[PDB]
Amino acid sequence: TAPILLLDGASMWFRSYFGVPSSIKAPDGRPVNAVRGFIDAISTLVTREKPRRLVVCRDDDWRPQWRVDLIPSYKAHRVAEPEPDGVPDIEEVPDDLTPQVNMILELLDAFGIPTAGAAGFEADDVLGTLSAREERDPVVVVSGDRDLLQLVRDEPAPQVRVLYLGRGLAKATKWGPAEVAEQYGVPLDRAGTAYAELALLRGDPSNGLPGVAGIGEKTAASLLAKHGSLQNILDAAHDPKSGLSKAHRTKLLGAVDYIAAAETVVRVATDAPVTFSTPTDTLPLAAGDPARVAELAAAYGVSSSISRLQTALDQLP
Ligand SMILES: [Mn+2]
Ligand SMILES: [Mn+2]
Ligand SMILES: [Mn+2]
Repeated sequence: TAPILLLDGASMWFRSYFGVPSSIKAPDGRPVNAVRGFIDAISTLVTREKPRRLVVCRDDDWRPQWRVDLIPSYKAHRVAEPEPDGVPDIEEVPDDLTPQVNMILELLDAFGIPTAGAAGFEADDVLGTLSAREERDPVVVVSGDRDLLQLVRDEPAPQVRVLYLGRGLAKATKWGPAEVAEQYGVPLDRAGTAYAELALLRGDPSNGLPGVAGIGEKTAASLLAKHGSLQNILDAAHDPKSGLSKAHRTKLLGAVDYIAAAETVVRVATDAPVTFSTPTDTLPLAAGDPARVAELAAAYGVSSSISRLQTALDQLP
C-alpha cells in the first residue's frame, strides 16, 4: 500500500527559507521564498510517493519546559526571549521568516491539508507518536532533523523510514534501521533506539546538549556494540567486575544524573496527546475552501505553486 507521509513542518520550511532566494516576494513586497519552497516540496512528495494520507506536524512548543527543566541548556542558544511557564519561548528566527510560517499555516488550513500538534510538545514528538501508533501503512517521516532517525523501524510492521533532508529533497533517500546501523555503527536489531542512546552519549550541539564528557561518537558506538544498549552500559559501570574500563566507568558514573535527565530529553515522546486540524489524515484531492485558497495564494504570491500542487493531486490514482 502507499505510505503515509508525516512532514516535519519547521524542518522543511526552514530549509525552504535557506534554499529559495529571498527575492521571491508577495505583491506587498514581503519575501515568500519559504512559502513557495514548502508548497513545492509537498507537490514533489505527492508525485514521488503518491500517498493517500499526509500530515504536516507542528511545533506547538518548540522548546518544551519539561525538557528545559531536566537540562537547562536544551536549545538555550536558540532562544530570542524566554517566556514564563505555559508560554513557548520566542525562538530566534529571521524576521522575514515568521510571517511566512503564518502564511503557510493559513494555506494548509484553507486547503484542508491535515496538520497535527500536541500542546507542550515538539513536532519531533508528534512525529514519534504518529509513527509509533501507525498500523496500516508504511510511514515516511520527512525531515532534515537527524533526531528523527531514532524512529526507524522494520518490525513490528508497518515499517518506518526517514526521508532525510540533510542534502535537500532532490537528493533525499529513505533511511531505515540498516542505514542508521551502517552510517553510525549502532546495533541493527535496535538501530533507532540505539541511535538515540548514541546521540545522548556523544552530545548534540544543535540542541544545546553537551553529551557525556570524554565519550565521543566512536567510543559510544563501540560501547553500544559490545554491551548492546545504554542500560547495559550503565549496568556494566555499576557492577565493579564487568569488563568495562576504569576510565569509561569514571566518565559514565560521573554523568549518572545527566544521563538519566538526558534520556527523557533526547527520546521523542511516543504517546503525546496529538490532535488533528482535520477529521482524518487523508490527503484531500482538492481544496476544502477553493475561493479562500485562491485569495490567499494571490495575496502571498504563490498562485502558481498552488496550481502545481493541484496538478500533482489530480494525478493520484
Ligand atoms: Mn520558558
Ligand atoms: Mn523539531
Ligand atoms: Mn529535533
